[PDB]
Amino acid sequence: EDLRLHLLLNTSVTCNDGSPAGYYLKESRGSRRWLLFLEGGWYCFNRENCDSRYDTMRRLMSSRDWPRTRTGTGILSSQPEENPYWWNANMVFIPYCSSDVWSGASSKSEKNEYAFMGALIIQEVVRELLGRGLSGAKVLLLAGSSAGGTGVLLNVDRVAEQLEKLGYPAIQVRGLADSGWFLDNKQYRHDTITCAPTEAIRRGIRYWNGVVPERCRRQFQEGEEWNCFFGYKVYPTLRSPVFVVQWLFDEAQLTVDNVHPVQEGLRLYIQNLGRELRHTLKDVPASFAPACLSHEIIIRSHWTDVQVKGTSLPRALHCWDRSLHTPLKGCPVHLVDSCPWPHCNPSCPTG
Ligand SMILES: FC(F)(F)c1cc(-n2ccnn2)ccc1Cl
Ligand SMILES: *[C@@H]1O[C@H](CO)[C@@H](O)[C@H](O)[C@H]1NC(C)=O
Repeated sequence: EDLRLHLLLNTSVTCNDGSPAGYYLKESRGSRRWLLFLEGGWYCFNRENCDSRYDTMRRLMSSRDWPRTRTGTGILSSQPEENPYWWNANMVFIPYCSSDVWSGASSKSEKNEYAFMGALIIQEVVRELLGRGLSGAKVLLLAGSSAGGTGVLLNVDRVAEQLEKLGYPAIQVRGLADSGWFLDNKQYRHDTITCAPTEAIRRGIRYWNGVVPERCRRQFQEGEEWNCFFGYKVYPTLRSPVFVVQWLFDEAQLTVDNVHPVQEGLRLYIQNLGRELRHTLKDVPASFAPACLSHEIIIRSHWTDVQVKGTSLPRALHCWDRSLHTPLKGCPVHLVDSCPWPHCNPSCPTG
């Protein structure tokens, strides 16, 4: 259990129920690389569906029952056999306890039953880590899976601005967004369960006092900031380098699309979803998008097994690092499958 819990010293920065937020840390004294990982786990967007989440997903809304340690897995592992990419880095796991896709800036108060502080949690973790060795870093990689991957897209440029304003312009801030690149597409068939993500995010932003990156906000303007939660719309507005990992047939995407022998209508729907996803990645130079039906990858212990065009994700990330020192021979960073059906790639996770 190699990462140790630290609750935030600023106890005004809280989980949904007012308990302090926090982070799990494993330092690597001989390293100037820092990996800050944002946990996922959907979201809630009104009193009734947040109350239900508090009953059966309470660790996603409160720190009162968190364990003192967590084991680092996948990209958070310190063993080179499990993590060829960054096994020697300083490792930070930030639990998701704000239910706001890491976008909120609202406290619990006489008018708010819950606090939605995801964007402030990230900034306060960064602030407190500067005193624990981050001040010496060369690279800060903000990574995340699922809602945490969307959280990377929403917060990577604000972390860069924070460090510049605090006096640390030499720390290179980068993002790694895993399974958080969603499409606001037409559902296959069309309350909490009946609310499409565009409408649920629109309501969430108001409930959370949600915030989005500045350039994206200026493009879409008031009332339309929900657009910035969709990767293909927010990514072109970002200045920090961001590596995008996305299954072409993501299970959470299919869930919001109301998809579960496949006949022609659904066959064409699935094939068109894969084609649309591949199209949105055409101009993303650092990306890894295998043709599999799955969800999340980078903190799985067997994350090294999947390959696109014969290149694994830890290798692609290493090639990305090299590229950030014109292309590299045999060290690709843009890896998007072209085959049109789940598991047409033989290295897909077996389940
Ligand atoms: F696809 C959606 F629904 F749009 C989407 C899905 C999530 N999600 C799923 C699991 N964890 N977070 C978050 C934001 C968005 Cl935008
Ligand atoms: C604590 O965090 C709050 C909320 O982000 C911030 O406004 C304030 O500057 C911090 N206060 C203290 C006492 O650290």
